[PDB]
Amino acid sequence: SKLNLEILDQNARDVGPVEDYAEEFQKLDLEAVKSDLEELMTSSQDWWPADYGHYGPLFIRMAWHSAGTYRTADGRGGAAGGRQRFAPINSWPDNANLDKARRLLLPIKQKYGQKISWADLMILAGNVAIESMGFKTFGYAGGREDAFEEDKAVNWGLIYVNPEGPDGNPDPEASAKNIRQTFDRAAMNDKETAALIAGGHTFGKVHGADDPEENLGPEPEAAPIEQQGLGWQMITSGIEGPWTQSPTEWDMGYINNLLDYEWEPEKGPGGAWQWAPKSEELKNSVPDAHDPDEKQTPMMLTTDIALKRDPDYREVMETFQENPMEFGMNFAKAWYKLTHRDMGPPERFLGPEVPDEEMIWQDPLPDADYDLIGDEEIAELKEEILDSDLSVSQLVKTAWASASTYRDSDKRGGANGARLRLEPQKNWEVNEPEQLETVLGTLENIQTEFNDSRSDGTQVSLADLIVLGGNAAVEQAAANAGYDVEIPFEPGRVDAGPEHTDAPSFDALKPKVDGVRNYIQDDITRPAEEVLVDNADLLNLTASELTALIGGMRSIGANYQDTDLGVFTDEPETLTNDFFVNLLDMGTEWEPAADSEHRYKGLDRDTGEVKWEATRIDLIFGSNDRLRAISEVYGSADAEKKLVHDFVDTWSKVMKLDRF
Amino acid sequence: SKLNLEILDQNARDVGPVEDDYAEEFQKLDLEAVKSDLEELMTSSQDWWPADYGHYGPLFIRMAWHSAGTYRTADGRGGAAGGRQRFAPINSWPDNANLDKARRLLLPIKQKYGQKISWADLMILAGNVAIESMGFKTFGYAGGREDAFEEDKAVNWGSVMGLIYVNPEGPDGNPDPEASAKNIRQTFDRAAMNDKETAALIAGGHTFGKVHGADDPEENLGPEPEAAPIEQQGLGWQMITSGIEGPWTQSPTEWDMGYINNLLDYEWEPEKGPGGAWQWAPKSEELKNSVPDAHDPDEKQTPMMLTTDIALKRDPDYREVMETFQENPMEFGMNFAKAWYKLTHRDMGPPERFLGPEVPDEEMIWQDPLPDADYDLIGDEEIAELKEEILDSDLSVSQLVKTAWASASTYRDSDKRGGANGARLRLEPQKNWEVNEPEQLETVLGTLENIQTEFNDSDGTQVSLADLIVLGGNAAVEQAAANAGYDVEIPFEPGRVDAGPEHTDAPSFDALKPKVDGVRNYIQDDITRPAEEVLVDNADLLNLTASELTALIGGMRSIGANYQDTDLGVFTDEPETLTNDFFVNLLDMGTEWEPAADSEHRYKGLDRDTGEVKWEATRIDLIFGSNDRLRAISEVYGSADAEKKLVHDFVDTWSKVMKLDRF
Ligand code: HEM
Ligand code: HEM
Repeated sequence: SKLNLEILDQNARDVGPVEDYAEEFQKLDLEAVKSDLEELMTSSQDWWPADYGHYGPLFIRMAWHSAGTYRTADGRGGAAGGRQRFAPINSWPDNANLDKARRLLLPIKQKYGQKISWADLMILAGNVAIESMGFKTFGYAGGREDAFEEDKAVNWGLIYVNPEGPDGNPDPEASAKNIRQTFDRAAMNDKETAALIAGGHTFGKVHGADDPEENLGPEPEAAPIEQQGLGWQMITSGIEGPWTQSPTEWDMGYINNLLDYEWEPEKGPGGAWQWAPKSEELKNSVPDAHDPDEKQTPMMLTTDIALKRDPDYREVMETFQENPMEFGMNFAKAWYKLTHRDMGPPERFLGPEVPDEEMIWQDPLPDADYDLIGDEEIAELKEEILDSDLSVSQLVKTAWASASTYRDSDKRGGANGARLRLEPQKNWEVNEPEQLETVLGTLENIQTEFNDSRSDGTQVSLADLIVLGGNAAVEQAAANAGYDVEIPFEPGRVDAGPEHTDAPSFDALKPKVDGVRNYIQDDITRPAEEVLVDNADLLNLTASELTALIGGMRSIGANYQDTDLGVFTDEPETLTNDFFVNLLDMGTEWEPAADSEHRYKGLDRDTGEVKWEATRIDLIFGSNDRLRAISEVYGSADAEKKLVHDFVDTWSKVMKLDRF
Repeated sequence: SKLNLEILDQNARDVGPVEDDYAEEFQKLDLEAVKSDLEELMTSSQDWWPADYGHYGPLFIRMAWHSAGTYRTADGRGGAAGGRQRFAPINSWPDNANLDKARRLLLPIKQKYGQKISWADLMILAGNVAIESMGFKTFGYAGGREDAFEEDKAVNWGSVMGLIYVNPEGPDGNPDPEASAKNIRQTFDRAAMNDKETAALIAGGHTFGKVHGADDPEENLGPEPEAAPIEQQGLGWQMITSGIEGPWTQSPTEWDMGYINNLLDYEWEPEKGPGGAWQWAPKSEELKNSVPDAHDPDEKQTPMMLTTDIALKRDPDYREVMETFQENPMEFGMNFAKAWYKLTHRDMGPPERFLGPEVPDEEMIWQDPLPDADYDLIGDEEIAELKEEILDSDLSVSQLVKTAWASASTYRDSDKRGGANGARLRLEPQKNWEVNEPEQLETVLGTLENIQTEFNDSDGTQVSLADLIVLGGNAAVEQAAANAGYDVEIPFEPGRVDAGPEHTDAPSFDALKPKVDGVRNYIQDDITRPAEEVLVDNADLLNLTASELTALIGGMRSIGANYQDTDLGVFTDEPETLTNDFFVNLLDMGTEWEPAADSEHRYKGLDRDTGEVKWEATRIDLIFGSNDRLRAISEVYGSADAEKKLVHDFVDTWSKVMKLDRF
């Protein structure tokens, strides 16, 4: 049970041989990569013969699996850093043979080098595969910075479900429920699901030419060195056969065979259950994928049937079949979201194939119909935010609630936009609704008064003012300790309306733990310090920064319900290193509080009286070894100025996490 | 069995909130004022862990001795130069029980002076001070140990798991002194300690303190620090420590002949102690109650001996030594003064790294001292001059590169030993290592020594051989780069001197002899480890990332400086020409690899169509195309727009390695 500190470690450097990609990509002749991709598609390599002489259907699987592992909970997984290339995901059994898929794209990758990431490439192969099979995508954009290693944070072997039926049972009624929930926790809803599953299986076949548990070598990570990174030494799933009769053209095909004919539960030529027709008019309808003098009968899966059996999915399909323009429209649109969902907002969609239309899931931001504030206005605004009935605590705490939502996995959240004042942020437990309203109130009136007073068209947003009071507040506390710090500040944030906000999607940013505010929700099954570190990672913090941050915060005192937990000082709202001096002091001894979920009491070792209250968040800086080593530097007689500066650089950094 | 690259990752950044120099900050310490504070600490019993004999010294000594005891010659990791006793798993080794308390006790001194003394430097000074305030003078002290901020992820911990040295009860838990005796010698050997130094150290340690085992530790103690509830703030094992009870001497807080008189002059008997452990007790009732109780007036305890003690008495070799000691106090003091000093400084590297007022003027042989350059240094003019001269000679580029790697590759940042400043390459054992191919090397050292002689003979300026090995290679590489149409000028630091045999303890450099060098694609027929893993281990000792390793190996194969000049991994038809040709090739799928039948280390790379062998290789080469992280790195460099990058990266690694020992 030791803190997986390594994940924070990741944020102190970047591994790999690179000292911005956006700039490089901006130089790439996209059209030519799409060209060479077209080519590649019918350009069969002997070491892994192409099905029907078209690689596209495969490449679709390589794109779909690259993005399919996304999760809204943490914005992790997905295809943003091209992490399909690395263990353990690269050896998921659901990703069998997809080593070859990525290998075909190596010449290309090699030709363009730094101008296209594996990341942007894999999704482009997906696009091109499709475009040149009768369809046409709703758009494409690059911008996916290539990662150089696994995601050490993820707590994960399948993209969604078992294709045989849950637990390996051909019970389609039942598999649906598994489909229904994966896709939910994926963000797709009933209609987006069937579009993608059907859009998807209108192409290619399955591969179960013989049983895998006996015909397939180690998966990439256990394979012998000589296999140069490939593995599973034609078989992938264990299930054999195509869906459509035209496995390489966009069309009703799947929705046709699925809905017109009836299907029986059979055992395939690789052991796993599949389905075939009781109907005999599809028998040898499809050309063999390889032998040109050969025919093959279509198959379906439990997973496919479950579309046709679930009350709801079934109707989505009837619609689609009774109307194919809608089939396309939905599937065009779902594909684009499935593949781009985790790249953040418009500012980060690059290239000349980005739609002109902006998607709700980009959590887009309006424009500044005014001239930005200048330094003269800045000091002016900063004086007046301190002159208000608002304390340090209050401003800090607000400035944190506005910025703390930024997560780096999907680039969602942040202070810019000021979505804190909106649903569902203005009404989060941890945000203290009635308290939050006050602060918002008070700052709105500064905007009001600031703007009205201008005879030059300059304006300030609330989103700026939230952060600005925050910086101001933090400067005040540092002046209350004898230091003279000026934080760097960036005007330009804007205020987003509800209309351009998908409120229910923002629920996934709800912190079940918040270290700066010593907030710990009742439920939590993980230990607090675990989720602390995990979040610490969404903000891209190193152990050291997480350490100064929380430590300096406790000197200032900005807690949920204004409690005194970890507030090991008797001069709150003064910025010092008292947290560490007192946490490190052996004069004081710690013990759990009885009849209390999160609380501990710090007693005088002698007297045996109460001296401090705290929680695991505060105490962890004193228990785990590495964190302590950091605490000990900060506690030291001369660490104080250093902790202030370190606090400042930290806070100021988080303030700006989403200034993409 | 996934290659553990995590060890190389640590070499990219440094964790901790310390901006990237400790030395200029140590030169700011008032060593005498800290020693004052430590003095007083010796006798200020805190209630959470009240001093034995009302003097902490002994706890402190065993804390410093454990900080330093974990030191390995084989690879130079462990030791007390990072202070790493402070982090898991080490601080939770059962052998380190209650040293949580000892360390904790130094916290306020640490906090008082802060950045001006590492935990590492401090834990050793606490031992030097404990020892002096009990009537013994130390040989000297030196600061300069950089504090670390996490464990050494490189070390493989495996005479037992988490025992500094041996089982204090005896081998496999039997009270067999003679058997213990051998296990003392072995472990102590693989520590660079001999019979005298071992005897001295064990005998002057146990001159102080006691072994606490009031009850059985199996279930009277809580979990070790790592498994302890959070409220304990990093203490653990909630008086019992090792489970063995008693002091060794009648004045456990004074330096005297007490251990050796007690051990040598009386008969001891094995028995099971209060804590369930094997200890020995004396037959004669003269020693009964001759010792005050650790915490009392009105009571006396009887001395004990451990089995590991009885061992210096039973083995005839330690016995010879022990007897010498008893008979000459002064002799046994010095051996102990010098064994202690060497023990706690051995891994700080050469003499320039030892800082402070109490560094002895004498330098020991195990410091690997470097003579002084008693002559003027080479200037930009003579550098370039001599460079041409080298390039003039009939030495190939694979000669100048290979030699110069041979010279610098022996540095290991774990204990600061090795490197190419001293041309120890030309001295024993180095010029006789197989991997260096002696006869071949000797040719190269022939030419360079003549250039050396030519230049010196022909204003009091001079050039070390050690400088020329490096200068050679730097121009070697400059050329391989000019062959690919790159003009890159390697920076060169003149200065390195030539160590003699009188500055080199030859048998101790065996510990630097590579098993599986990768720049030269060398791999001994011994290794149990798969070769790539040792590759990574060695890399770590050069302080390389996954990237810098990859940059280096790859640019290397385009130059072909292989042991025995084989072809293995040399994927280019333009040898001695520095290019991304390793990766372009290696990555091409037109080639297909498989093992070379009936060969140990060898692989065939084939045309996938003809079956015609296109190249040969080892796991060294092939790993940069199998492992998922390294393959990602080789893809960048094999990209069509990234030759110039590799070239400079390879240079930049090359230059960093040549200079590693430049302290
Ligand atoms: C519950 C959801 C899904 C399940 C259980 C599922 C299951 C499977 C399985 C087991 C394979 C076999 C791979 C093989 O043996 O060759 C397969 C192939 C395939 N899947 Fe899915 N799939 C799902 C959703 C999707 C989606 C969302 C897409 C993309 C829009 C997609 C596209 C494809 C394609 C094109 C192939 C055939 C690849 C080829 O022709 O070689 N599938 N599917
Ligand atoms: C063969 C190697 C050695 C063994 C097996 C050994 C064994 C032990 C054991 C079992 C303890 C009991 C710890 C406890 O229960 O509190 C102990 C204590 C101690 N050891 Fe060692 N020792 C060895 C060598 C050394 C050396 C080389 C030194 C210093 C040079 C040293 C210094 C000490 C001191 C001072 C104590 C007592 C500390 C105190 O009284 O608080 N030992 N030793």
